[PDB]
Amino acid sequence: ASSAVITANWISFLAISASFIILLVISLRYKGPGGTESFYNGFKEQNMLTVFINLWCALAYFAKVLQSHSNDNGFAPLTVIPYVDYCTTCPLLTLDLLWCLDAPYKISSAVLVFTCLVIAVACSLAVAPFSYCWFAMGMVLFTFTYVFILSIVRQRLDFFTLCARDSNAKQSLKHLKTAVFIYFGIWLLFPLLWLLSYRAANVISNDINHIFHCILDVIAKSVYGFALLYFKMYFDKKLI
Amino acid sequence: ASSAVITANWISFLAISASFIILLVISLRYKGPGGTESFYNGFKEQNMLTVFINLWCALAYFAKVLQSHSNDNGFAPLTVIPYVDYCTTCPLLTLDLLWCLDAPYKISSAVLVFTCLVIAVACSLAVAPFSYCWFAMGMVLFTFTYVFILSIVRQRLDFFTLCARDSNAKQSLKHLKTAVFIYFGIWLLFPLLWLLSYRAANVISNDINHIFHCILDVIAKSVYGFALLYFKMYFDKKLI
Amino acid sequence: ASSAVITANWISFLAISASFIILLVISLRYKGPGGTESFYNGFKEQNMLTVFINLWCALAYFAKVLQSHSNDNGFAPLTVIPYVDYCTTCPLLTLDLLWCLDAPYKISSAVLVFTCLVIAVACSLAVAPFSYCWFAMGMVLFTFTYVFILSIVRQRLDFFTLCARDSNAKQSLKHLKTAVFIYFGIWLLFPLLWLLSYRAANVISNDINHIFHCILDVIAKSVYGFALLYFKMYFDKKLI
Ligand SMILES: *C/C=C(C)/C=C/C=C(C)/C=C/C1=C(C)CCCC1(C)C
Ligand SMILES: *C/C=C(C)/C=C/C=C(C)/C=C/C1=C(C)CCCC1(C)C
Ligand SMILES: *C/C=C(C)/C=C/C=C(C)/C=C/C1=C(C)CCCC1(C)C
Repeated sequence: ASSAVITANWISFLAISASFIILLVISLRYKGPGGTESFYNGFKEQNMLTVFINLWCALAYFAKVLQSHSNDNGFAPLTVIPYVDYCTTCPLLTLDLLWCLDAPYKISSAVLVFTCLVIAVACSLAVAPFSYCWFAMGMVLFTFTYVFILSIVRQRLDFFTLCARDSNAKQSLKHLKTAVFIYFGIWLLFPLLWLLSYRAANVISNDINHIFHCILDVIAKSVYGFALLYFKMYFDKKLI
Repeated sequence: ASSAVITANWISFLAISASFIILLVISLRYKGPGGTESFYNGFKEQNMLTVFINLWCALAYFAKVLQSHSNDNGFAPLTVIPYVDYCTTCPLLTLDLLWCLDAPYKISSAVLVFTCLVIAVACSLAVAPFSYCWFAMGMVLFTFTYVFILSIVRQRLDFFTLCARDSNAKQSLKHLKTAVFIYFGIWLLFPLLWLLSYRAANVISNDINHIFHCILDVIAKSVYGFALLYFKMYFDKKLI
Repeated sequence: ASSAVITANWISFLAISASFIILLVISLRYKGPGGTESFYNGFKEQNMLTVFINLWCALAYFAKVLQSHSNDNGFAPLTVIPYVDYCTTCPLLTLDLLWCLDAPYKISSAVLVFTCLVIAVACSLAVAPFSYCWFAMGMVLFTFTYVFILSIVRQRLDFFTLCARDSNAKQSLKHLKTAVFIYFGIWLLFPLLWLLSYRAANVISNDINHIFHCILDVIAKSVYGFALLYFKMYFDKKLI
């Protein structure tokens, strides 16, 4: 691979590894809002989802780094077949988002995201013009899923803001809004990147697409999980 | 493919898509027995299983439609490898059946169905005479699973009928019996179709086998889910 | 295959099949500590995990037996790709271990074991020297997971021993300690077997590695599940 590609892969792998190790340490050392439960997150494993996500992401990028130094394909599921790592991760991200917010249809939303990602995987491994049909079907399903998840997220954000008066509550709400903006705005770029890649309109080269994918992953995973975590720890739920 | 095959694929895809969209609309608009919960199914995601099943089925058939118009294989998992779509769907159907009935060993029954379907997948990709051994092992496992699930279903049906006196309760019980008959009688045809296909006794041609599979899927998914849904909404549980 | 390989495969398959059928019969006939619940394990499906594990293991070995009598590869997922059967089974074993002990991070520990096994699968299908890097990463992850799971297991064993005074309680504690020793000591042999196989230091031939793998599987599944089961049935929890 090119110098830029290998450098971006190494930087992304190191960033996600550091983020995974910090998140795991914070989760293990977290003692709950009361500061008395030794294994608060042990009996509430959903709070660990973020951590696992990062770990998986890190592993994927690790494979990429190996593929960056060898002429032969590395771990095919995480390097060869596109969007499989996303198939594994994004549903967990949606489940965590709708769990911290106590939103309805968390499992349904996660399954919809997984189905959209599998449709995208089929589209990326298809041949035109059938690839166009697969992309159109995925686009309709993702539009429906996006509208549904926004409607739930907006209604939970309004509910949370209605009963948030403490300064710490306001700071946690700002972090939650930042995480929500990262989740919604950034996710819309992935379809734009696919439609702008060598597939369909070929304008952006492979290297720039890969670097943009790496940057979007790093942001929307590391910063997203950190913000979610700031919000979960520093937002009193009993204010409901 | 032949005109009959493509016509059957299109009809099945349209029927399952319409069934998925109607079931999703009904589930989203359903407000619970009391008619006061805005997200009754949101906090009870098992009631959405049916919907997801149909959606997945629809997607599978969509792939078939694409494979029906191209000389190259489409989405291999849903078109090339047989029974993989069934591997994904049937365990969910069993889980939903044993959940609406509040039956024991729902997860165990789903795992048994998944194991039987994986054994069938191995059998379909094997070479004789090892295919015969795989089929025999799958037949013993499926016989055990069928006897166990019938025994649970019959005992829950007797329990439900013991305390069902309302006219609406009787109508819901009739729909539940129709769904149970569809689940049990129709499922016995799939092994008969496999034993009658080009594998083992080659009497029925590929096209007729495909059309019969499409009809059985459409019935035992669309009508089955509609009946289950009639039963879940229009059967007061508090009569226990 | 050689006479020794086929004999070991047949013996392992028969042992695991007999163990699965005895465990399933005991679980179905078990009526709970009170001896009044007809479906005690039906509403507590975690107690069935062991059974399912054995069944899956049995199926895997069945495939091996077929591969032992044909020049062509059998069910590739359970015979060709190494550690995939382990990917399916070991996480369930860890989940069951941490569930019977009411240990924290049971799902987290299961996901860590699954990630370690997937890393091992990637390592076994890699090419040197990238295989060495994959093995090193898997070794660090497994060391962390081993230390974490030991720390949880030791703390739950101390907790259980603190309030175990009955003779039957002592007998169940002895069986639990035997199961824990099987889980910890035996698992350390698998990495030693991999490091001693044709990969890395080639000293032990393939046949001896296969026989050792079969013996370790048989012990650490059949005897492990039987001990876990002796402990779950014959240990009064109300003594907490
Ligand atoms: C950490 C990585 C994440 C959250 C990746 C998310 C990716 C998507 C939401 C992708 C969506 C796509 C479509 C809606 C259309 C088809 C192309 C995709 C896969 C880019
Ligand atoms: C919606 C589709 C469904 C419910 C399909 C179900 C299929 C089966 C129950 C198939 C069973 C089989 C056997 C018991 C023996 C081996 C051959 C099979 C796969 C047809
Ligand atoms: C029933 C079979 C079981 C429990 C198998 C367990 C296997 C392991 C814990 C294997 C671990 C390995 C490593 C930690 C390093 C890489 C090589 C492995 C897969 C042998």
